[PDB]
Amino acid sequence: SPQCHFDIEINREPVGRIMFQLFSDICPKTCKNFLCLCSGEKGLGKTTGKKLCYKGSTFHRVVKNFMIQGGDFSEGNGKGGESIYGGYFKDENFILKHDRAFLLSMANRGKHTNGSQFFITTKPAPHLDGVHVVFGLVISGFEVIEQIENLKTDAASRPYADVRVIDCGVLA
Repeated sequence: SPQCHFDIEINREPVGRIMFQLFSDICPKTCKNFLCLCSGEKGLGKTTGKKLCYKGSTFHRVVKNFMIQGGDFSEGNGKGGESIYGGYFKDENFILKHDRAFLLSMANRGKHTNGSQFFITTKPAPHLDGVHVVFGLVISGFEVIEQIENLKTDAASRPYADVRVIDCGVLA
């Protein structure tokens, strides 16, 4: 099972590393996208012209007791990002359920609109089953997730503080 990490700073304070386990058996296309966004190895986005990489991206949507969301590397507000395939790719499958906290799952705007945005749940969310593709699990950095989850947000659930992926990468 491949692994990859984010190193997080909040307002430039280093707060720790989130380590992900990806389930590339069940969701190979989805995990390959997420992995390549961690290494940045695929270069410039085909529809966005921005680097296909999470490094320097933010968490732009936070809902306490629900989830934290990031990966919009082109707009930082939920409107952007795209996959390594060029624009969006199909919902690979909905085999894995949102049956626990700390799952990694694809953000979307309807069927088959997977790009680069992802979210991490902080509780079971079964109403999302068959809606968002689950492809991974956080296996370390729970305190980081907690910290991000408790940030003050505005009316659009956007954190006021800078929640920054300062580094990220694929593990051996």
